[PDB]
Amino acid sequence: DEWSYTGSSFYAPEPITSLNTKYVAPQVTYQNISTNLPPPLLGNSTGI
Amino acid sequence: DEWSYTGSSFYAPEPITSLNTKYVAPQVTYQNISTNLPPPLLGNSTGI
Repeated sequence: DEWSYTGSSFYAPEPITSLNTKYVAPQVTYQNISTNLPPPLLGNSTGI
Repeated sequence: DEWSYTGSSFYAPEPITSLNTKYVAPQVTYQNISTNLPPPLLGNSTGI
């Protein structure tokens, strides 16, 4: 259940990053991911 | 003097957040808020 990103006009899966995603409000149709958490969804909890 | 956000085509006040706002250069016609500081304008000053 890994998730990748592809362009709308050509099939070529790529890693999900902040350059191809945008933050949005939650919806009932969205997938709730538990593991492997692509970098944009990584909640930063690395303090001193 | 609370400020809310509404969609351009239907009146329904909502809280101000980073999802419905965008950062811009200051203008002379902007309101200078002192209290209640919606979350986008909250200057983070929480170190250890």
